[PDB]
Amino acid sequence: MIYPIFIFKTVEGFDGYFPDIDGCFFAGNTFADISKNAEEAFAVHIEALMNEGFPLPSPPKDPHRYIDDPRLKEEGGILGFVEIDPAKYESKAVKFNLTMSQNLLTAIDKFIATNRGYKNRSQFLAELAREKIISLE
Amino acid sequence: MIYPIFIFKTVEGFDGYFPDIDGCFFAGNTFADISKNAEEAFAVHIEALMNEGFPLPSPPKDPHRYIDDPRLKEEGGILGFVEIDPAKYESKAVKFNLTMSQNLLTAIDKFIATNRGYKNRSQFLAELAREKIIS
Amino acid sequence: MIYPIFIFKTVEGFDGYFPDIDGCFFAGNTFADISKNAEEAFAVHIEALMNEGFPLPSPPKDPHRYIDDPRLKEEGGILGFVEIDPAKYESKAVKFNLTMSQNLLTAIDKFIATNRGYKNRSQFLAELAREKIISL
Amino acid sequence: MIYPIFIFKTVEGFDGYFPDIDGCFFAGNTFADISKNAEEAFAVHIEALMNEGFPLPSPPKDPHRYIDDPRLKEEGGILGFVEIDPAKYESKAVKFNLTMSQNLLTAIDKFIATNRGYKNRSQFLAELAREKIIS
Ligand SMILES: [Cl-]
Ligand SMILES: [Cl-]
Repeated sequence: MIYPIFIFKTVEGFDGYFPDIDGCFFAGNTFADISKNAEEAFAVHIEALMNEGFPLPSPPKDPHRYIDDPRLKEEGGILGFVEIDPAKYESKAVKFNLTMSQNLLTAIDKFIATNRGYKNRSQFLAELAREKIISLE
Repeated sequence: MIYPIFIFKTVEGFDGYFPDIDGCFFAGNTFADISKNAEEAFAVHIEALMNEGFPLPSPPKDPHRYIDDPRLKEEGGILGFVEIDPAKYESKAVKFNLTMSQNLLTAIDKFIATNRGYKNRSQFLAELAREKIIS
Repeated sequence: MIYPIFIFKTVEGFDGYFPDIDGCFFAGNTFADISKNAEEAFAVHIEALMNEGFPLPSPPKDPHRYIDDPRLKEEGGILGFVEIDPAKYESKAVKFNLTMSQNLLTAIDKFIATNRGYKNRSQFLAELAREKIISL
Repeated sequence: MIYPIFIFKTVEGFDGYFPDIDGCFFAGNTFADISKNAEEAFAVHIEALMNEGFPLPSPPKDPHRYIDDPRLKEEGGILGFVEIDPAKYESKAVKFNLTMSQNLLTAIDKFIATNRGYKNRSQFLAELAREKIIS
């Protein structure tokens, strides 16, 4: 899953933050350091959490949000992208059972096969579940 | 069982609906998408309907006698036949299995234990999928 | 995958054919029968073609070709769908090797990650293969 | 290595290109789409170029100096950084494994006996792979 970052030049190096996550500043000197430095900052503030068993936040969907942000249009900020694998931060898998009506299951399966933004039922219902609970809106 | 569908060409593919089912339009691009997206609109609408305790539509007697239907020549349509399996739309309960991370499943539990106009996992994820698959 | 069939009301019930498949006629008495009578007509009609190691043709793609087909507005045909698993018919799965430049393989991965109508390399490259040889 | 991209708000989504790679533009709908679609346009363009033995592009010097580009403010855009690994785009061969049915496979093989602008399976499959993604 891909999270947004703003990157600013600074005199020796660059400093940046996750606009959608307070208390996540980062820095470094060559631009080749950005994503590495960033995820590490991300992971540090977050280890507070899911040693408590908390979930990764849902990543944003709307691009206009960021293309209209004044910090990018006028104050010289630069958009960047940190890619994260949830399997790495989230623990072991859990397999479990549900019951619902056939016609609903059918409806869901037919929805996934036409949308194709979804590889299976677990991914689909997991995606729907992480945003109701913890969205970055 | 057979429900007929009307299929109209559309600049970027096709356009369609069910003559027997009010409010059940579909569309797509490829040939494959005709049956697949029509059955999708059907499954969805027929989930809306029985979520809310409405009566389900039946298939018509002589589906083929839609050939002579006016709204079919008047526009430039053809007739289609989708075969739907009645077993797949029964409201019989059915058990299935999902995999996801511990963290997510714990949060779903805490959310449900707290915000409960939700008794358990199944109806939470069910209410959730209903809102999404809708249009 | 999904082949097109044309379907005609008769006095006895119905009859039809795969309009993209020469001489593959089928019929039956109720409409309940349509999907299985057509697939069995199918299964035999092309049985010759794969002792001879031919592949199933590719499901067409343009829906306009079909919507405007004379046989469907004019003579009163009814369009229908047969869904055909390629697993059976063609001999079993066989695993092999390829080489190509890392570049291109990278580009392929990303076209698949970005259009996700394909699933994986095997499905993506199989579909391209099938369509160069068959088309119509 | 970092390539700067100009990103433009479009009615439902975004629009964009790489100021250091002529002819490499991209578009999409969601935010994930941004870096994804951009690296994909890059991978495809980079393949077309070296396919036809053109000079490959190189990441510019100070990519941050682009925030002051007339091509950006005169059109309402923003600047983003895509990071790209050099290794993924080397020209050297790599081998891998594919799984498909015998009839298909041998259908290909005697399609590697006739039109021989197609010499072996890998070349054949790459030609069609190329044809497809150049679009
Ligand atoms: Cl970045
Ligand atoms: Cl059918």
